[PDB]
Amino acid sequence: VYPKALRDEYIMSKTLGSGEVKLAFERKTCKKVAIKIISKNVETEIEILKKLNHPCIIKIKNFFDAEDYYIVLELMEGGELFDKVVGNKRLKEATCKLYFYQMLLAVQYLHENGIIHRDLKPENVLLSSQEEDCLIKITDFGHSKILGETSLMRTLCGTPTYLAPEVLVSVGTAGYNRAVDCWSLGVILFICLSGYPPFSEHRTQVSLKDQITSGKYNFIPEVWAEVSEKALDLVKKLLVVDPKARFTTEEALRHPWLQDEDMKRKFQDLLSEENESTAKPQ
Amino acid sequence: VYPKALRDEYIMSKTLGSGEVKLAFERKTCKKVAIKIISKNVETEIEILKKLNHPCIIKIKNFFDAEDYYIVLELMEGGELFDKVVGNKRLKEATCKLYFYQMLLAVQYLHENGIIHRDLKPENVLLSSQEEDCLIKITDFGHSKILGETSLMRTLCGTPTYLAPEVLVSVGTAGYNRAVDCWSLGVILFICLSGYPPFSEHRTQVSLKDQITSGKYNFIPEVWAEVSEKALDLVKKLLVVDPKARFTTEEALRHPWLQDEDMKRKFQDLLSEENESTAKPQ
Ligand SMILES: C/C(=N\NC1=NCCN1)c1ccc(NC(=O)Nc2ccc(/C(C)=N/NC3=NCCN3)cc2)cc1
Ligand SMILES: C/C(=N\NC1=NCCN1)c1ccc(NC(=O)Nc2ccc(/C(C)=N/NC3=NCCN3)cc2)cc1
Repeated sequence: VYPKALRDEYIMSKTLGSGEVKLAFERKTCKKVAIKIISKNVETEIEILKKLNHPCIIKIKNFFDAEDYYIVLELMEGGELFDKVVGNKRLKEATCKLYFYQMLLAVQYLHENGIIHRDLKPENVLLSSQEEDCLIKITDFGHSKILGETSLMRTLCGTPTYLAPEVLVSVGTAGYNRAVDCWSLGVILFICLSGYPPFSEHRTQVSLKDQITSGKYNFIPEVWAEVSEKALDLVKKLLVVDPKARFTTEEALRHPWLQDEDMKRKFQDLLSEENESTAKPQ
Repeated sequence: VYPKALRDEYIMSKTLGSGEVKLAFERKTCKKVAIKIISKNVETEIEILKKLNHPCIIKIKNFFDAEDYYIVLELMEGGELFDKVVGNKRLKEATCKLYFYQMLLAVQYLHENGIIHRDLKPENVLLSSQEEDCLIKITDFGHSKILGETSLMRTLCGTPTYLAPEVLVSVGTAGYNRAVDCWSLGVILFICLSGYPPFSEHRTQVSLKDQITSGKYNFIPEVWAEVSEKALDLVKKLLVVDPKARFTTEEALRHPWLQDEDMKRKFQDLLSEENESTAKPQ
């Protein structure tokens, strides 16, 4: 059964997806919520999500630590982005841009606040409505990590008389862990624009691993002919194998493909619609 | 002042070294102890040290979490190994071997139990008496780390469709973090045998960093002429720059230099002397 403290505040309803996500109604307000059930690092995910405040990142409404974990969240009526890209379905380039812009803003906000998501995937991008133009929110912070003062920094404060060479070599590449999120964004954007994954074991002899470490994405010219050169250019700068040369979220946001004032206006318009609100002075 | 709970059990006395280490007497037994004062990860060090049971690893007797941290430990009357190797003083090769054998046993025991020390240095090797033949104990677990289930293992359980190349590349070298302890042991052994450090900014133009990552130790043939070829051979196998080719503690313990039954008998003899005891059946 559901725990009593949850039943106290919420009436539970039908499954929305699957881990498992259920529809519920908050008794106090009679408004719909979603309740993620995680069968029994969740404490950390909760703590991370409670501190973050961004319109493209999902907010926690409540939490119950019972026989399983129950996380109450805002209901995202559009479901998962995954459902929009399966079956080689693909979005209009304009829609890809709106969604990707928001993903970039979200991930930029995470990285500024010392958080790496580490599991960015279409399944973890939720749409706020069934309309094609809508807000997206990033979810599922179960693999996420907090950037802080490292043991490396502490190690490098002394003289390395006794220090191993591999530690000194790792200084070259440290502090670029956040770049794994930009690679994922790149893969997501590729999928959204083309309707197929860049690295896959479908109709090829190269191993998935070897595809990825070489950076050799599967390019099918006629799927891409309809897509703009600027869109593909950005994809190329995100799917760079060297994490230090890979585009950051800031660099992606400055890319020509995202200098689209129509898209940006539509995003601001959707934000205003969402928000309610409170009177202001002057 | 000292905290009341400490004063309750112990009478405090003179400084033994410096962090700071004081002599004290346990009131109950009238026997000497050492009290490490760490001015305000210690919780973890305590938890690690409480679980470990080896004659060459220092034991915690008591702990007080007051305005500073106070860790009560067995008194090691010989002091630090550092004091035996400063001023280009060097130990008899036979004594180096006895001490190094014990360090190896200690570090082997740590690695079998999923602990890496990460700060092995002459300062953290304590001698049990002022006699040249004595027991040693490794101390100071403030930088130590617990090997466990990694985020890498979890990441590799799914299909890496969205996974970044650098993660896949790091699989090649993961799980060799323990090898930094073997490099330190190598540096320690070098110092003990020769009376000088292998990597240093003394009378050279090569940077310390460049000395270490190239593995080019400073070899002065006439300091070493008196040292056996087998001793130096082991040093060479520990100061290997590739962490995967570096000798492990097991490989070091199988090295010809440590197949010395006289040395091993002396170690067992010193162990028996230390222990007291309890009657046994049959
Ligand atoms: C509108 C909709 N579907 N529409 C359709 N379906 C049925 C009938 N109509 C919908 C379907 C699924 C979701 N899922 C969701 O929000 N999921 C979600 C999952 C996980 C998390 C979090 C924070 N997970 N964290 C966690 N996962 C593993 C370990 N950490 C947040 C939201 C939201 C909406
Ligand atoms: C016999 C002796 N000196 N003799 C001589 N001197 C004066 C008069 N005669 C002596 C001197 C110093 C020590 N130190 C010691 O045990 N130190 C010790 C230090 C730290 C720790 C630990 C567990 N530290 N952990 C901690 N350090 C930093 C963060 N974590 C344990 C033992 C022991 C014995």
